[PDB]
Amino acid sequence: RHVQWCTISHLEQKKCNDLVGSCNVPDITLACVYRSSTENCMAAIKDGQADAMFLDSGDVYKASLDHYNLKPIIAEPYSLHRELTKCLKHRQESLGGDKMVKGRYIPQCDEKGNYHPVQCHASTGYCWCVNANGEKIEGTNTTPVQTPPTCPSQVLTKCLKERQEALGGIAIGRYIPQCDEQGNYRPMQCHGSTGYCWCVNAIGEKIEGTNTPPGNTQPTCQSHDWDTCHYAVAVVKNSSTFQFGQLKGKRSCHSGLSKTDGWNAPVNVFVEKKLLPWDGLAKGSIERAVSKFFSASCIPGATETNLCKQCIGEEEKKCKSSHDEPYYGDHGAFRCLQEDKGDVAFLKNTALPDEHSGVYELLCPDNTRKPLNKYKECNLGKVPADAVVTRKAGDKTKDINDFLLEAQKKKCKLFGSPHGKDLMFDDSTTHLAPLPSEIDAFFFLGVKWYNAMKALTEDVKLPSKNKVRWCTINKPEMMKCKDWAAVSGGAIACTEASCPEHCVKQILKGEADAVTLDVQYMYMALMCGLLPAVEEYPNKDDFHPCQIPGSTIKDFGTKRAVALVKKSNKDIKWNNLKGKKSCHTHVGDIPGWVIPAGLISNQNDNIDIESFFGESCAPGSDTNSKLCKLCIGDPENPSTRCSLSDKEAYYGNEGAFRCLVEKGDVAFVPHTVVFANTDGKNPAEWAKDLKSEDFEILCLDGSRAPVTNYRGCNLSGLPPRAIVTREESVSDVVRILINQQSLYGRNGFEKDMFQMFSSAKGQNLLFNDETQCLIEFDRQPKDIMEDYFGVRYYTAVYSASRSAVPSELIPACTFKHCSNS
Ligand SMILES: NC1=N[C@H]2[C@H](COC(=O)NS(=O)(=O)O)N=C(N)N3C[C@@H](OS(=O)(=O)O)C(O)(O)[C@]23N1
Repeated sequence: RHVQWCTISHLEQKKCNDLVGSCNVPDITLACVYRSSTENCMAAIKDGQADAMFLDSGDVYKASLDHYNLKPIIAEPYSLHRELTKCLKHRQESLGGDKMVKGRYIPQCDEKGNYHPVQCHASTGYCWCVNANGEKIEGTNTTPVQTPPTCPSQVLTKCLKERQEALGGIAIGRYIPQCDEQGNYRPMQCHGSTGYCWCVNAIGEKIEGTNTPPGNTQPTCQSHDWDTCHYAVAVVKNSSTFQFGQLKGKRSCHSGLSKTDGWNAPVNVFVEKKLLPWDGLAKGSIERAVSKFFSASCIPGATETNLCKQCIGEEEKKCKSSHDEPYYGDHGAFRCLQEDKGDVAFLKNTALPDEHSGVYELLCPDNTRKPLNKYKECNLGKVPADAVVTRKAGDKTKDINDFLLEAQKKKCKLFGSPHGKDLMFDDSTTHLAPLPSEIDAFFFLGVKWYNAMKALTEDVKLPSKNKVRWCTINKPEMMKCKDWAAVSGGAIACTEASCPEHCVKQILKGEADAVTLDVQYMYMALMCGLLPAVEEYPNKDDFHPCQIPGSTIKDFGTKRAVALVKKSNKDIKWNNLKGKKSCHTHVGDIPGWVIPAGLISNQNDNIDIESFFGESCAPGSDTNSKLCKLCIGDPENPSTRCSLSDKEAYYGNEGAFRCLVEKGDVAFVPHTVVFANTDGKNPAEWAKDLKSEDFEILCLDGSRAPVTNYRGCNLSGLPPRAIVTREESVSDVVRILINQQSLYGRNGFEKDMFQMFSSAKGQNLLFNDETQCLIEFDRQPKDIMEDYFGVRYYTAVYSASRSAVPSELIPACTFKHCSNS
């Protein structure tokens, strides 16, 4: 196994070559491939000449476009503010679940708010070991008949870990970090031998401008600093006296044309302050307008002559996006100011001097100047993290992650070098961790910074707030949507994707505006930040909420999952279904499987619904399991048993009701199946005048109820299907869809020209054909999960937690960003 690292300079290739010698990662060999600039390396990676490089967030965006097709895979974790610990968050969630779902696991936290390494489930007496995230170490479960397991201690905090490491087995003459009672870093740190002191934030990163030799006054250190985003700054010497608003005509040093801190951040502010006569691409290129602003500059990678005049690279190296240009990058631009080739340098806080005292200070955009350690209040914006990138195909992602994880374990010299600063990686880097597997540049940079860097390259025509771009998941849907657009007078347009999750992505990225989602995609949509705009109202018995919008809705008409038993079976209650014989409509059904499997899992320590029951029928399971024993294949015997077809006599709503009456004690079905198959409503012989007053439903409190009281004695009601959009577009989509409904709904004034809720092109296109109308979602002041799902369903299926991961998109779309206001 090989990893080929692309380097951009002779200096960086030197450091990479040293790593090949010094860093011994078994199973994976590093090699180094030289190219002359950042862009030549991007192309080398695209072409397979190399596998990975580290990119500034501005280059991350550039590499993500079709020219190069690279994606970020590894970056340093950062933090925006202090958060609740995980254990305390989990406690709060589960205590907010549905109290009628009895016997749920409530985590046990310790005096620092972490998980006790032994976790227990009160109602079952089972204990197990957990990791720091509170996730069960599988195979450590012990039963109440046994003593609690012996679980290893939790991993130490960063500060306590690095303290114990530094001590080895007192470490004389070396820094030993000082930790607070919570095990985080004390704000002030001192070197126990040199006498120097400085400030750190809560995770131990140094605050620049605070390093203090002994005998001097130290700057005040802020406590509880969890904002570890990097900030773009403008740095100047204290011997000059201009302010930010007087930058016109000065000499400037920039980290580089493609860097977010050297280009995007300052240009963004130059434009917001109208220091720059530029606003759109009709006014020329931004680089040209900047060329008219400064007199001479060093901006590596530029083409305008004055914007390279101040660089000092020899011959073809001059003004190259490469360390062979001595003024390239953050520490290059600072050097350019130091040697007085510029009056101001544009870089980021992590490249500022460590020492408090000296000739440098910060130029604030509000036309004041402030000390180096005040960058959080004197900056040109937070900027995104930087990242290691590879091909979008990801053929080398695992080898790159393995190598860097193991090199970091062995403490290889990744993050400094005698040959120079910021070679291969930023010298300020401390750890590189893998990014979510579905991350791309949009989700890594965040919509705000992504749009901001797009905005400097093209005129981004924002689509109209009076048009809803509907996202379709198959060709018949697209055709029905084009017919809607033709009568809509421009209010409706169409986009095409392959599945609902890709529609969610398009809505997030501003390529579409709305889509109808089945219940099973809503957790993912709500977790990514979309909101229900309107919902499908399916109650055929009441059209009043559809006639007069805004009206009160007595019953929304959604199905309610119930547990169905015969009145003859007086001994069975909810609390004793273990080992009984159960009938499921099929594996994957929500009212007959997901809702029951969720409740069994929450009350029995995730013990399989397979093992929970005795002999059952659940079409879709493997034919050899105890979930197919009750399954009667086909009356016309063929290889049709436990099958996902009407071949299986026990498949579906009515089929599970068969399995109950024939050979079973309980069936999980919607509340409608019994009424559709009793009172002689089904002609078949087995339901021969079978009486609705011959069955009951099981309540979760151990009681029972006649099947007519499904409203207050159900496993869980389902939520309606929902039309979701971005938070800011809810009001638009509601207004447009309600107007369309008055024209083309079931009582539409123009229903002869188009019908929203049916079609000849197929079934349930865009909306479900049984929809009565779309009802605006009345947002309540509670968690959106509880608001949309209802507490019962949220608890039953997701444990009332925001931490389930039904889709691998969720970790990408919830990734946190470094954006401004
Ligand atoms: N904000 C809000 N509006 C409701 C409508 C449906 O309204 C009924 O279901 N009507 S009703 O007559 O049957 O109550 N949409 C939802 N997805 N919800 C979930 C339900 O959760 S519930 O609280 O478990 O019903 C709800 O809260 O109603 C509701 N939450």
